[PDB]
Amino acid sequence: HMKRDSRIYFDITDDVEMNTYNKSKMDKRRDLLKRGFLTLGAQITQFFDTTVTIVITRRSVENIYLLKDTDILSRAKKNYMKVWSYEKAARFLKNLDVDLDHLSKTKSASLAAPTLSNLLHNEK
Repeated sequence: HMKRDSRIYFDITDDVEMNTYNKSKMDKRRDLLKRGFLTLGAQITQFFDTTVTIVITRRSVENIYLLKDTDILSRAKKNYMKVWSYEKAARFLKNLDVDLDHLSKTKSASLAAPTLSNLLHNEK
């Protein structure tokens, strides 16, 4: 049970470069977050506009001040919407006792991207 009329927009723009497969995986995480919120009674908007209350983004929140005024993240801060990273969004869901792994048919650890850090752990 979430706030009455939460309207969540998922930012579609990235500010990091990544390979095709890693991009696909980020989209899977996005979709998983989406079912999570749908389950809490959120409305997931297709467009960004002034009726949006929460924006969920893969971009640098700390560096929003450096973006153009027309950027949805700028407009979101200006309108006092919450701006969350995927990680913070996931924390929020967990805090409301949503079990993300119960939402998918596939493994939710399958959405981790551990390769490089595993090669570093092994090298060390």
